[PDB]
Amino acid sequence: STRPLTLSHGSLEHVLLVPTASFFIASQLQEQFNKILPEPTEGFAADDEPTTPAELVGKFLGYVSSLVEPSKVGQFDQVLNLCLTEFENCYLEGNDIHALAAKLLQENDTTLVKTKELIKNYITARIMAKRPFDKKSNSALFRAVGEGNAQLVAIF
Repeated sequence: STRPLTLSHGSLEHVLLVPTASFFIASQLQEQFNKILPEPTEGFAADDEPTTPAELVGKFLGYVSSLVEPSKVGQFDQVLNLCLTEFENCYLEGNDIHALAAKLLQENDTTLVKTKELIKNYITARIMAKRPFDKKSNSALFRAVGEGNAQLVAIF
């Protein structure tokens, strides 16, 4: 049915389950990514090297999005939402990308530039894949206010 795509990034690894009907295309983009990523540095403690498997595909969500035009339909939007679903299912847990970034900054090493790059390229990939945020999430505090559990004021 599908052919797994192992995203080889030095010592950081994640496998991508890719259907065959687009595996020829996805296989072409990983061929380019290894050219774009620099070499592994001291366990990816560099300025851009992916230190956790999350940003390994996070930056993968970026360059694929860079090859997309939202107005036209192409062939890379098929792998765009493809890798997007796997990222949000594997590394995200129904929460927001902000929780993932803040916690990956909490438990693992802290390089806040990469952690913000994570939201930056994710949102571009998420919205650019014609997957808008036109669906409210159950952020605990806002549904708490809607239920009366709390109350908010916005100061500036």
